[PDB]
Amino acid sequence: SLRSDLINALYDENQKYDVCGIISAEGKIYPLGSDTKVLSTIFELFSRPIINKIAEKHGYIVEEPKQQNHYPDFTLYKPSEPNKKIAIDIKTTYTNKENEKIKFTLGGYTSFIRNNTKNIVYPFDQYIAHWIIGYVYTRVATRKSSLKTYNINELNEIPKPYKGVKVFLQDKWVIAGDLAGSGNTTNIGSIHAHYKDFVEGKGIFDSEDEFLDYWRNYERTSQLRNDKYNNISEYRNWIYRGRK
Amino acid sequence: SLRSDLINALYDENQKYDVCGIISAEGKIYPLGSDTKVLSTIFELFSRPIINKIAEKHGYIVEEPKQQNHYPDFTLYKPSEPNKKIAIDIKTTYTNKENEKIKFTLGGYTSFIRNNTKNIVYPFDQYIAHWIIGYVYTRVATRKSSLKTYNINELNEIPKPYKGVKVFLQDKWVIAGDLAGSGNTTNIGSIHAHYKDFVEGKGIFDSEDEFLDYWRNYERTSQLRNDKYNNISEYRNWIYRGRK
DNA sequence: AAAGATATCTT
DNA sequence: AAAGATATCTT
Repeated sequence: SLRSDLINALYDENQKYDVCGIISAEGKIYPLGSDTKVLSTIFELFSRPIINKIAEKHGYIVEEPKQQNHYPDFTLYKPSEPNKKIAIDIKTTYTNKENEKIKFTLGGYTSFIRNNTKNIVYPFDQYIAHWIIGYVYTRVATRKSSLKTYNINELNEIPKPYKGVKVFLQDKWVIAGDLAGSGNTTNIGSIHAHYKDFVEGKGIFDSEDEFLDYWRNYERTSQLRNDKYNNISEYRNWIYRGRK
Repeated sequence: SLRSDLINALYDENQKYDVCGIISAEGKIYPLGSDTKVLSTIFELFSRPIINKIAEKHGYIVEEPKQQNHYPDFTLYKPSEPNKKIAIDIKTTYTNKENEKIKFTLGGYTSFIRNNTKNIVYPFDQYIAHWIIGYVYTRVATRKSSLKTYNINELNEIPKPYKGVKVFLQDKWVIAGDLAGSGNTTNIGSIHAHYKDFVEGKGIFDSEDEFLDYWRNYERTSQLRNDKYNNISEYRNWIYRGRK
């Protein structure tokens, strides 16, 4: 399927290539910084061609946001089925060592999930799937990346800004957690687990209906949450109480 | 000076070179995206080697943040003048048509400007200067040809995501304005003006002390600013009455 | 964890 | 404009 072909291409492209810099029109190469700010941008751009290739093979149109600050990164759809849209978002996080637990910010919980047309390319109700491409890289110990420029023949001299990169494709709901991913920018939080758990889809929600209801009624602060719910267990008690 | 040389090199490099995409170790080139998240990253990486070169020429050490959530992008200083550090932050914004009015977000007003060691590489009182390297680009919409990978031989064929990049070098306080640059993330707002206004330093503050006093006492919301001050005229009246 | 930092944009 | 969106990290 589209999903299995995209997953396979992602693992293979990741297995084969390693990004190492930005290239100017003159052939001058500038090395990459070591933080997520740089690497999320790079992983996003890296995936573009792959997604586009696999989508075309399945007959899906690929559309990126025309407005900045609009989810998702890629919108896949066939023209004959406008309400069967697939949303693909690319997320990145790091590890200091290969086998440590990670977590992702999975998007706002107050935008398009509470308001159908808020901060989204197409109305939220036209999407039948919300996929997360997650990239997890192990930080290089070095905190002083190259401050010089390179030419095309020196490509293999350019320090790689990561020790290793891992990638996965998974439904948003499946890897969603019950603790916010951010405070002032109110983001859904993912589970806090090993890479394996994301691939395997070992979440905490019983279903997507439950994930969306949880995040749609989650209060923004501790104070407001303390009289309602702060976690999945409290939420299920809240349901039993009659949503009050 | 360090400042004249730095700006001369940035300005020279800007007018001769153009970034095209990310390159891998295997030689595959990946086109760039058309938005500020991508372009801010690129312009940061593009500027790194220039800053290091000019800094080295004046005997200055260049230090980048060891922690991710830390200002500034670059800390310049001679070991003989530890308390005369120079902070450099690179900011980017866009324009839809060459030479429209622009504005930047100039860092928080609730971190290092109110707390000496909050979110800053070195105590704020060790810096005698805070410079902004500002990049302005004219946005260009993505087309089919940016969705595929390119080889080194097609470098010049890759479609650029921007048009007419402009760059300036100025003190933070000089281009600082009197309205917040953002709400929930509480940033100082720059003046809202043409590119030449930034270069020439046509800001609203009369001194750096006034800049700092204004932003140190600026309330976070409209409700709280209603009784204090919302702009420079109100601030100066507040000052005239005795800070009340 | 919760809350608020990092940079910038939209409505 | 003010307010809260876009992604992610720190503490």
